[PDB]
Amino acid sequence: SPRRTPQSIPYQDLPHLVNADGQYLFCRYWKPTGTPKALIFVSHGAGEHSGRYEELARMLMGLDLLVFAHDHVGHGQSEGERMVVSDFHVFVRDVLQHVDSMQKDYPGLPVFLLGHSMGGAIAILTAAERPGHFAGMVLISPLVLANPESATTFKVLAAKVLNLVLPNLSLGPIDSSVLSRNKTEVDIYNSDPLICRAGLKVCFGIQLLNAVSRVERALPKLTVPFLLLQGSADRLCDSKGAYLLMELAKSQDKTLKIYEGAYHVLHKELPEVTNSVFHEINMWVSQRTA
Amino acid sequence: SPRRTPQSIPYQDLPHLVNADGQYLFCRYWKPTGTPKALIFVSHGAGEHSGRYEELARMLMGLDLLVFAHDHVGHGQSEGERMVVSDFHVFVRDVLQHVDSMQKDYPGLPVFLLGHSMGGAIAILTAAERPGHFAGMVLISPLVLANPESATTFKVLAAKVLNLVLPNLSLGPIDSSVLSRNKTEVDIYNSDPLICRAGLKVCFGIQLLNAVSRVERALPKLTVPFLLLQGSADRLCDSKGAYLLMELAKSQDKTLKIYEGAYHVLHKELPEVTNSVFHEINMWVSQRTA
Amino acid sequence: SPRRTPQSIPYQDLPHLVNADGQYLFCRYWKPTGTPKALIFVSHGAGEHSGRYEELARMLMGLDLLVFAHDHVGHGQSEGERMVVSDFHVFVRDVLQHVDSMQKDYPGLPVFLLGHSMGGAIAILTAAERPGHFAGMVLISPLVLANPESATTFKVLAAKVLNLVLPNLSLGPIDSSVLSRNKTEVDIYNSDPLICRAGLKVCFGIQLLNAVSRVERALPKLTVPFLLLQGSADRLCDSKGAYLLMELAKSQDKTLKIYEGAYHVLHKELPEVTNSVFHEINMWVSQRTA
Amino acid sequence: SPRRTPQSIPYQDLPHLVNADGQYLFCRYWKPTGTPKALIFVSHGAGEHSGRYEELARMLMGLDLLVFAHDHVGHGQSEGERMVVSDFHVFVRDVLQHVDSMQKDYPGLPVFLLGHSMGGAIAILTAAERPGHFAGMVLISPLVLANPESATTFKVLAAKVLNLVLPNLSLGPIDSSVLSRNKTEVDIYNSDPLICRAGLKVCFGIQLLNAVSRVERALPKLTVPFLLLQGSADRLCDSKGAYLLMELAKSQDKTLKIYEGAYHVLHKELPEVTNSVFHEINMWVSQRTA
Ligand SMILES: *C(=O)N1CCC(CNS(=O)(=O)c2ccc(Cl)cc2)CC1
Ligand SMILES: *C(=O)N1CCC(CNS(=O)(=O)c2ccc(Cl)cc2)CC1
Ligand SMILES: *C(=O)N1CCC(CNS(=O)(=O)c2ccc(Cl)cc2)CC1
Ligand SMILES: *C(=O)N1CCC(CNS(=O)(=O)c2ccc(Cl)cc2)CC1
Repeated sequence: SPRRTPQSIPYQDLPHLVNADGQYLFCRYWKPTGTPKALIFVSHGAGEHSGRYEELARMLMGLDLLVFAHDHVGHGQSEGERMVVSDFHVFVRDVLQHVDSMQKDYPGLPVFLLGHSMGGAIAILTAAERPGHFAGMVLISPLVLANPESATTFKVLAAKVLNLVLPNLSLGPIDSSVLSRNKTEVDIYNSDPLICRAGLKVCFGIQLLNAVSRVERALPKLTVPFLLLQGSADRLCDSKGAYLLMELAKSQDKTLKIYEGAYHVLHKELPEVTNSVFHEINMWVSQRTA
Repeated sequence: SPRRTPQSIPYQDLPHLVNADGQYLFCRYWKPTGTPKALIFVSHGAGEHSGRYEELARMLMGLDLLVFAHDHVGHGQSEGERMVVSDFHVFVRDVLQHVDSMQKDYPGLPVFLLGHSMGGAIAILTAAERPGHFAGMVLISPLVLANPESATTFKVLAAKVLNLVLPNLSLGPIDSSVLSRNKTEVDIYNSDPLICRAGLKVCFGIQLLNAVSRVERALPKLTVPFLLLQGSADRLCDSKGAYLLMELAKSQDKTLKIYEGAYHVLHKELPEVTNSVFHEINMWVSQRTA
Repeated sequence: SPRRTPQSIPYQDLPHLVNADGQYLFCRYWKPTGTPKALIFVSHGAGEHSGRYEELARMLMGLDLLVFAHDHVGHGQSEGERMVVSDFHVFVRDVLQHVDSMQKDYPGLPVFLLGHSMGGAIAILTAAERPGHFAGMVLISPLVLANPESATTFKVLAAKVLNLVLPNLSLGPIDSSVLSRNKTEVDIYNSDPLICRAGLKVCFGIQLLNAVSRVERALPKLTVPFLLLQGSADRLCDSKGAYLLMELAKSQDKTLKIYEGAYHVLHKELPEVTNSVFHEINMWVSQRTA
Repeated sequence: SPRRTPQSIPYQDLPHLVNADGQYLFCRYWKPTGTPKALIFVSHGAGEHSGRYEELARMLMGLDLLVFAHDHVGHGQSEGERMVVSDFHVFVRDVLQHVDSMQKDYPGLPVFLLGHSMGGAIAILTAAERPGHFAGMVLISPLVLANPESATTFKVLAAKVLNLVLPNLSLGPIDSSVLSRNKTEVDIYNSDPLICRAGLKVCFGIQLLNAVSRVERALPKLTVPFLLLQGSADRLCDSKGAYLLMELAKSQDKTLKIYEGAYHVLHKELPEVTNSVFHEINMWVSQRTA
């Protein structure tokens, strides 16, 4: 029985890679028509998947960059129990494998990282493990701070307790309306069968917290250049973390753009925001490439 | 500001009633063309709503029965925080008010109860509080026993603990595929904006457990006639409870029909099951009416 | 088999009374040689017992007051599981029974209350239930406030959790050196076989907390006259509660005496403190009696 | 300020050693008058101390064995917070240091281990780490199995929970009457100011559980000869563990003696038991020495 995606598609019929844990990961690529000037890995957030970055990737591809990605373990078309991971570092390790693989085929090319939410945390931790290895990082409402509301020192304590007693315990529920102010995208979001909307599991929320702790420790050694995109009304990733990221990161090349009133999914928000986001990412990456 | 449904429709524009807690409840009616031979209240399950019984109600209406219902508090178009109730008895109290109201307009008419899942528990508790008052009860995979898997003496203990620390804590996630084997209805189920699919809250799961405890105590005094419809593969309401209901209830008029392999939502299952269900309910109620 | 004390002495051989719960309570009396001018019930603290007030009682007896007492349920020579009570109010109820019994034999006589620690809480709650019934109250480092250290909003939450899971769970350990600065009495305290030094049980700590809550609510209606004796270095009953008691109680006749550096057991502290305590209690009660 | 024992005696005035954690441990020695035929380390149980083995040690000394010991960290006259240890292995590590020190001064001499309760677990783990290094082991009601009553899979789970929330949380209370049937020794036990009777702390109970887990894993590789002394009525260390120890240990030289009705502290039990214990230990060790 050939290995198949959680949606029953055989892996031999799709682009993929096998991780250190022997798990198949669904891969995605956007190769420019000619010799690429640089490489860029896209890191998606929790529950979502790599296919959600189709248009963003097509814009980057139009700049002559070889865009690539894969669905994190337990996500999209990749193997593994939905939204669960032995340890958060697995996400980083897998990213490095994919990056290391792509760099071998395209030697001497600069490598950028693009991450959103949990994807942002992964990106930060990826560069933090390889100082001076990446050319730049594009962060869209990255996970850097614990929800001052959804995760207080008390709720974290309780979650840790649940982890010992009811680890497999699934939580919830999160209103998809806090993702974007664009109703179309909210519907689109609820219609995606590759997305996961089954509420954060206990053991996974712990990992998410591990991620934030790790990111905070990493910041004093983060030197990679970055573009930080954040919305003021982000109820998932508080803008407080964005300002803290700008302050605590040691990077010499760091930019912050705030979108007043915007929500979480900046790249899938109101046309006026999405347009600026796409544009800003374009200008930023363009200047850092040649 | 006139009171409006959770979906923003003013209550003065829909049939409704105001409960003892001063909360508006959305009402639904199916009045036969001529003098009704009997009355029948429909009690929906958790998360769902009264509109889901359109066809079942139309069949009953065709038998000359005045069908009526309302969305339980915190459900459908009724007021109240989604899937929460101060105490389970509130559901019963409200049913009695609606029944008491309808009986006043149609004196001397017999009154039946139709309940599914949590709705079944409510029905049982309603008749148990008014012995010899109802003519009959139709139960579709009623809530009578605690999930031997989802709620063991340990998980119940943990839930009770969570109730003290994280009461407002929402849970999850429940796969909608365990509801029916009919894919159309599963999609239909996920498309209903009146239905609630945000995972069982902690404080509410407690109430659900209160319900089961109360039902067990009530059974030794339950004398109302009933038709019990249950599926063998029900992962929400184990068939064990059905057999126990047949054995522990004191009723002199009690019937049990098992649907081999069928799931939870019997009235929305495979055509062959739904057809028999509708038919059996028809024959059963018909014989008890004149 | 005639009922015997927890130490195996038959109750028919000692002064006693039987409470509403059918439990035997060991009684103690100090009757003046002639007609008593007033009655005074002594309420001991947790773990300890009525025999610990021998000398204090003998001084009061020398003032022509009929002193009386009994070991609270689950204490000293009284029946009941060590340091456990269905509800704190039981302590109050039993006090009233004993007071009501003694008043019948000595009609028209004024009635005072003397309480220490938990005994103080009981005294306050006793008078609060019978406004204008008692002539006065003598409070020695009374239980009125929750240990700002041993019981924070978090520890209380945890205790409540333990009450559901591990109610019978016994705690600990409390250093007897925090009771008094007088080493002799500390040794004396550890040598008493009637005293309980087995650490506070979970279910009992809850009751203790109930007591504090009840006392706080009662204070706005407490009108009984009182003498408040408190030590600055009391690590069991923080002096903060004493000042709060002086402020929150409505009594028109309220006095506070602070013993600088003194510990918990004021009546069993350094000679200089104990001497003043005995003296102050003497003067205070004397003026209120005739 | 020279380091002093918890009882204020300077360490320079007593025999001692400094552990790997820089903590002072109170040492005790019983050196025969002439060249010793072997060495024997005594491992005391929880709360107690090395001085409790005075007579046992004097008997062993009379057999020409160099007896030695030290109070485990957080015990007796040794430094460290009462009844707490970073990890159970610390106890083993310290034993090896003391053994390694003594062996250097007395090269080529065989080395025996004597342990009671928690002391027995330490002894087993000490030999398990150094297979074929010790000549023999004398075990008195050793800690090998979790209290089927005081520690069920549920209570262990709860304890682990407490470890995360209330680690410093002290427990209780343990009736000293379950130690021995000899009332004199029970009094003696309660009179010892070097003994600890402040109830088992949460973080420490965890370690105790770690110990049992470790012992069970070690048994399949335990080859050291041993004498196992156990009482049938031991409520602290169930005799079940003794039989399991006899069965699960791989040792070729293993003996078991059961004392019918006897309690925990076999060496401090009824004269008839203590006499046999001392005698049996004498015969057993004598045969294994020359
Ligand atoms: C982006 O992909 N995300 C998903 C994860 C959320 C919440 N992360 S967190 O605030 O660190 C958190 C972790 C664990 C719990 Cl239980 C609650 C909150 C941020 C946006
Ligand atoms: C019908 O409407 N339902 C909804 C409720 C389920 C589960 N009820 S239960 O098994 O009693 C339960 C109560 C509380 C918890 Cl946390 C888990 C399970 C039955 C079908
Ligand atoms: C006087 O008799 N006492 C005994 C009781 C103590 C502690 N009472 S408390 O601070 O309300 C408390 C209750 C429950 C817990 Cl678990 C801890 C502390 C006061 C003096
Ligand atoms: C000998 O020294 N002892 C002291 C320790 C006891 C109990 N040990 S246990 O049964 O493993 C246990 C560990 C932790 C908890 Cl919370 C309860 C019981 C055996 C004799």
